[PDB]
Amino acid sequence: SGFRKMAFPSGKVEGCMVQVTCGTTTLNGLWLDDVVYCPRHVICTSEDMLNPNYEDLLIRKSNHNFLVQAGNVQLRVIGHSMQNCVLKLKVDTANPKTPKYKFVRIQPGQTFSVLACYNGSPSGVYQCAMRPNFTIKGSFLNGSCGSVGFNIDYDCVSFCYMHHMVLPTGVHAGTDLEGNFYGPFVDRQTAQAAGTDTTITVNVLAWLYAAVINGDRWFLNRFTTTLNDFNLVAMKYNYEPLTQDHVDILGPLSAQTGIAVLDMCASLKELLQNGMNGRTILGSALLEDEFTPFDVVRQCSGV
Amino acid sequence: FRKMAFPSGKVEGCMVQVTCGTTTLNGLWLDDVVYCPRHVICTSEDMLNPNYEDLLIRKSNHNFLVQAGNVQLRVIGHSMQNCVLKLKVDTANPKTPKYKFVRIQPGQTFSVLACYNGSPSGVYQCAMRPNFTIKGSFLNGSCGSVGFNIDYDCVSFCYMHHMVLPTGVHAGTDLEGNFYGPFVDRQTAQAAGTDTTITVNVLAWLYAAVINGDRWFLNRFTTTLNDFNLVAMKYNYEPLTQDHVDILGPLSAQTGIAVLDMCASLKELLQNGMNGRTILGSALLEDEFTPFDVVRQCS
Ligand SMILES: *[C@@](O)(CO)[C@H](C[C@@H]1CCNC1=O)NC(=O)[C@H](CC(C)C)NC(=O)c1cc2c(OC)cccc2[nH]1
Ligand SMILES: *[C@@](O)(CO)[C@H](C[C@@H]1CCNC1=O)NC(=O)[C@H](CC(C)C)NC(=O)c1cc2c(OC)cccc2[nH]1
Repeated sequence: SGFRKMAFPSGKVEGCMVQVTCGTTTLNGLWLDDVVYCPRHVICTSEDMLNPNYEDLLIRKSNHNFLVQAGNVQLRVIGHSMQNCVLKLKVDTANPKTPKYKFVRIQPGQTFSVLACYNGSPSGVYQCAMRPNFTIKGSFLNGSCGSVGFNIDYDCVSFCYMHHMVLPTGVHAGTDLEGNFYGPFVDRQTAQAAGTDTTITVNVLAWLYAAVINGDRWFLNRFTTTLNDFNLVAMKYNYEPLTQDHVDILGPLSAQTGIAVLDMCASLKELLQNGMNGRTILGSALLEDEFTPFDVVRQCSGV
Repeated sequence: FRKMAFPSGKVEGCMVQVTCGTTTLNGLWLDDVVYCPRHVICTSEDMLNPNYEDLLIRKSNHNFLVQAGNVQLRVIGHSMQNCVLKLKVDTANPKTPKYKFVRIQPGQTFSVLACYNGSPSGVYQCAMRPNFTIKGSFLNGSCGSVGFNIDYDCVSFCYMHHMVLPTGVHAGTDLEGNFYGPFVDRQTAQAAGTDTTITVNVLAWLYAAVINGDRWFLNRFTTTLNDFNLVAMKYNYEPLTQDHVDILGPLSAQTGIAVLDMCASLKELLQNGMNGRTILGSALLEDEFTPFDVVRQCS
């Protein structure tokens, strides 16, 4: 019963957050085994960040230039390398609370939990989606760099995001844990625009099914649509196309509710053309697109 | 603005499962006591119309299975406190945080750590409604999940889950076992009173809008607290208390907008509507962010 934007429990990640400081620059790092991972622009001064030659700036640093604090303990750095936009500090102590983990690069439209941290201290946890334009609508303040995004399956933490940048529009950009940005962004102190921000259609459909499972059907209709005719209307409204894989992925929700996927497409088509007429769905006045089909299935299966 | 939960790790380290017969739910292990909903002692048929004092008389310490994961914690004492059971166990939890038990007011927010079989599953922010329900997300097996706030290093537990209502909202107790609202722990359909909008939180939201430069709704008027409360009630808004006025103090100081001037602005929004305008990008006035949440997300 109910449907809420839900994050994974954050404790396995909290036990890995540390504080990294180089010069007057401080941000968060992720301590796994005997390595601390953090945004490489920590090595930068304020003047460097405008056009940093990172390889040039890094070679001029020594292991002792990096102060890593874990709680009240300082960890001694005994090596350091760079992998794209991520710095890897070898420390002489393995983190005893390292969980089972993997690094993965998430696909646009997928969700993950963010543990927002400041000065190496966890501050809040929330769910995000990787948008089609590879930005995320995060909540991050000064000092949040190095905060990470993750999913958990059984006991294994899959890290997928590390935070680097806020755009002029107030959305956020970052990298995977191999240091590659999501999107066309660069770790330099410049104002950057993203590509056009399309709506994650398969997710909107999942959330409509969640609304039905929770007792709201006001937006359904007796009509159907073909997949192509739906996509024509969806693209007109800057929605992503729905693929046959999306249709299949929605199967379990369609089975649970008895609403054919293309019948829900016809409902969404009507909502796009007519608007919501001051009504709300699951408490929202907008069509929500940051819950995946699996997000809905795991909260609403059996209800 | 977004709902943000507290990091959940300090609470995760306290979740256990408690079973009596085939009835299983979650409990909270702090020091050498495990707290859980007292209906764990019920068979399914017992929960239709339970006499808990009589049911408990028939239970002894050795009838309670407490597990941290798969590891059993031997129960060495038990007692009932309102609608919660307290099981003394022979092991003090080494992960016990600094904590307190608090009873919150409508409008206050908290994080819920939803758990199943003693295993944390998800975390999300909830607000206590004026009708003493929360809009949670809870499946079978979720009872005994807790809600909490974290202040510095101290976990303040405020909620333990017991009930879903026919409308699909949730009800529960504080950690002394006293329900929020008129609800009882019985297998029966129970109705919550009509709900109202949480005025103090809408005001916090309007302050948040002003902080971010969105201030078209500020008007030239003020009001008294009494006159405002009487108007607000005709729009299904809660009356403000003195505590509400006080907790708006910091946002009022930050923006320079007196609390009663902002109340007069809200009154105009209620009486005249939004005129197809938005506030913080929304035609809806948000009532699930407290003044603390607004400060916590702006700094
Ligand atoms: C990190 O904490 C820095 O360590 C920080 C996080 C942002 C602070 C405010 N909210 C955030 O998410 N990131 C930055 O400060 C980055 C630093 C880069 C990677 C060197 N820069 C930006 O976020 C950035 C710079 C500019 C800009 O310039 C000029 C103009 C407009 C936006 C903008 N963002
Ligand atoms: C706990 O897991 C029980 O241990 C369970 C939580 C609900 C299950 C599905 N989602 C939940 O939030 N709580 C219950 O099952 C309670 C048990 C009481 C305390 C003895 N029962 C209800 O919440 C319940 C019973 C009825 C009902 O009956 C008749 C009719 C309508 C609603 C309703 N809710």
